[PDB]
Amino acid sequence: AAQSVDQLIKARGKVYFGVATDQNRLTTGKNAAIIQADFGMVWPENSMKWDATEPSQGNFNFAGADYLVNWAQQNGKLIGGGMLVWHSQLPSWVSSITDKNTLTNVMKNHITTLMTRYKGKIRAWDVVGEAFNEDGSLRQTVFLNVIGEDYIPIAFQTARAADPNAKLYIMDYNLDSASYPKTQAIVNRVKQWRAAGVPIDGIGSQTHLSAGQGAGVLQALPLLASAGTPEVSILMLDVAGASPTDYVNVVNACLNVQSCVGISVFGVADPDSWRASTTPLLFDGNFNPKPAYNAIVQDLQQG
Amino acid sequence: AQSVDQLIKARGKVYFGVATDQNRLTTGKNAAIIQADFGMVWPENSMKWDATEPSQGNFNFAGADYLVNWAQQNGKLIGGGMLVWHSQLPSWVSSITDKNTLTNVMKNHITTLMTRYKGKIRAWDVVGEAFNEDGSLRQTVFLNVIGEDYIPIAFQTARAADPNAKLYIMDYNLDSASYPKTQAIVNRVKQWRAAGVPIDGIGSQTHLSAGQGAGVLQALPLLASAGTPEVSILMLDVAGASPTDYVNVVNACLNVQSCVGISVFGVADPDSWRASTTPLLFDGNFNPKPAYNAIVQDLQ
Ligand SMILES: O=[N+]([O-])c1ccc2[nH]nnc2c1
Ligand SMILES: O=[N+]([O-])c1ccc2[nH]nnc2c1
Repeated sequence: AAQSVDQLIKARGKVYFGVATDQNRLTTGKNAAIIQADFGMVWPENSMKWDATEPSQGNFNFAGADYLVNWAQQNGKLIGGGMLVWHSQLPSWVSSITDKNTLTNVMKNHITTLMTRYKGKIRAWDVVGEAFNEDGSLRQTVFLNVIGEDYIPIAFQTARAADPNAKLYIMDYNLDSASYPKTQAIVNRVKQWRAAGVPIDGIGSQTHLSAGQGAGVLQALPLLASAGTPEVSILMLDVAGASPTDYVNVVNACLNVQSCVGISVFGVADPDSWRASTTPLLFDGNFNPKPAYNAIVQDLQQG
Repeated sequence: AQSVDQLIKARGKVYFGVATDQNRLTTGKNAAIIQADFGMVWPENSMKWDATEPSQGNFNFAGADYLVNWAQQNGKLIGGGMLVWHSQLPSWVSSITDKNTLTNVMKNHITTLMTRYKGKIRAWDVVGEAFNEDGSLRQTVFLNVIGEDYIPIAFQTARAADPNAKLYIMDYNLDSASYPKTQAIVNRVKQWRAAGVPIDGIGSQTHLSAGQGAGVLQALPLLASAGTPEVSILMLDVAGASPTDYVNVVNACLNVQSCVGISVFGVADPDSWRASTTPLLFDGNFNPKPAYNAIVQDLQ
């Protein structure tokens, strides 16, 4: 009884506990069974990234994304998408563009095409990811360099037009400490963009922790919430060593922040992690729930 | 771990290979183990029809391109497939009822895939899983609509597109010499080749339950009696992964002159299509399992 973290988190008033996946996870291991039972939202591990979806200008690849969207619909799961504008996994045809009008239109087309395809089916998009340097200045990607800092407002405005139903998020990593310049900076810039009417509905904190860093998220998450977005989230969570303590502290940070809609982990089982040697996830290599999973369950159960 | 690929090459074979794809290469320890221990890679999913031509004339090559490029960069041989198969088949194909229309759809798919990687692919599986367990031909959309001759056409079309690729009809349940399916594919391939159909190979999609490794020692020589220049063991996995089934498996290949190699159907057990049986050669912690160490000792 009372072993789904998603079901338990919803009972506490949150939207979901989610997980990244894709077609070949769904067809292998025990991923599909675990997601069916335990998780309420799925995100494309890779199939919606720019290198996967638009490998040459205007030529899109949607087989993988479609597979995930369909599976999520068939299994009654919410679906997230992203990242629409991101410097990593970004084809060389984009990064070679030097003309402002041409990159603006290429960016807008990428956004619009993905969001239109899935219009009305996607809870939330990560519209812009990893836009910040560690010092809090904006990262000098092709977007910044060629379009300028208006590429962020343009990306969100384009997204809202493409699918007004989706929650639109900015996401970044190393927003885990409240004193860190990057944390402070994304709040200040998101406040300013929202004051200019940019439709930033959420800040997503891509939470990749080392052992003992869970505690600090209890202060960093409320600070992100202070930017005034309707939502914030913990995304792509993983924790080197998968201490119960670190995991429960992240969880509780979300519970404590009224605008935090949920938490997503960056895969199901350790061996399928990008950092497997750190065993950073909630299920082991035999697909058994780990102590951290059980400690989340106890944390979320109610009297 | 000592490399089963290098050891099998030392025994005169071409390769010991493995199925993989982009997201395996960027997670777990898969890239490192493939680099060290395997000499050929196959696309787990990225060259299947559903992945590559999800609507008519709309091709998706990013995933396949990634694999091909990784293989080149790391000095690995590459295989492709499956070009004609009833599983992971878009409904736009299976809904076709006209003979010419489907013949042309089948040809265009084959040609477009094989032409993009021309010269890079050691071997294609042109046809897979074409047989019923009783040895008759599986009543797929291609047999129902185009007829028997779909198999000859598929092989023929494959040769024109890349004359340097080894062409392999493939099937499963070819694991026992006494099984009707095994004798059946041998007879048909003999006749197709007599008529000049360019079938260079038969591959044995070898999905075994416990204890079935022993029978491969007679089934593979029977497959090789069809007279193809090559045969292979493909997509190998064995429920329970005991050393007996797999060594016994390593040795069927070694005993059959025309067998070019063996490929396993993934690296580590949790990434198997069947994982609770812990049936591959590396465990959920990416350790080499007793069956990997037994293969190494057998090949030394
Ligand atoms: O929470 N996630 O693990 C996760 C994974 C991939 C994504 N792409 N866009 N948002 C994403 C979220
Ligand atoms: O040996 N293989 O594991 C393997 C995997 C996928 C394939 N597709 N076509 N032939 C294939 C062989």
